[PDB]
Amino acid sequence: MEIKDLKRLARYNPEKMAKIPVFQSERMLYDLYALLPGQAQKVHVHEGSDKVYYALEGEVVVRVGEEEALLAPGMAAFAPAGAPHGVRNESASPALLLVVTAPRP
Amino acid sequence: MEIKDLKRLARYNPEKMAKIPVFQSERMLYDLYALLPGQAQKVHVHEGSDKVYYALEGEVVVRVGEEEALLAPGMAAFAPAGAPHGVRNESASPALLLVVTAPRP
Ligand code: NA
Ligand code: NA
Repeated sequence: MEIKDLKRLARYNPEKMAKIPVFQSERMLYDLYALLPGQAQKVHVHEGSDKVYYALEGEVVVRVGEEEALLAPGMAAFAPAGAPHGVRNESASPALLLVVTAPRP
Repeated sequence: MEIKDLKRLARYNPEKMAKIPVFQSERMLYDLYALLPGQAQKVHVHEGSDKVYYALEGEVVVRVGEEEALLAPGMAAFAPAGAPHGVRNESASPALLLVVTAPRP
């Protein structure tokens, strides 16, 4: 079986938000998003995929549709297919998210 | 948007493993599994769904195919469609897992 210690996979990118693939199949993307202060995933729309952001470390501002939320460790936000969504690190510390997208875009 | 504090949703069941739905759509099941010592998710096979177990608290023994692993906090294991899989709490403390299944069985 495929098994990973997500703590070990964590890494950052000074140029832009790091997208770290953990597992992948046509059925889903299981990734880690590592955001340094000021970094973000630009707002976008997935025609037929749902996405869920879960905060592992730090805090980020998640945008889904016409609403925004402060996602702190232990919190998860759902972005249904068709809804514009994104995430921004507006804090002064790094943030790490477990992000699942299904099916694979 | 749907947003939840998973820490608040956590709960246990003395009769059997608790399955706590967080978010759900035809595209995926996003659940929390709460296992008291001795509890487990019986081994089974999903014809067309992949599943990923992520340990939030405690440790569990995950079985996928002909292999078993000790999943400690921060570790994730992938169970591809068609593979017999299950999870058992063989420790002396409770365990909490974030479990994603896609698509919804
Ligand atoms: Na991988
Ligand atoms: Na819910």
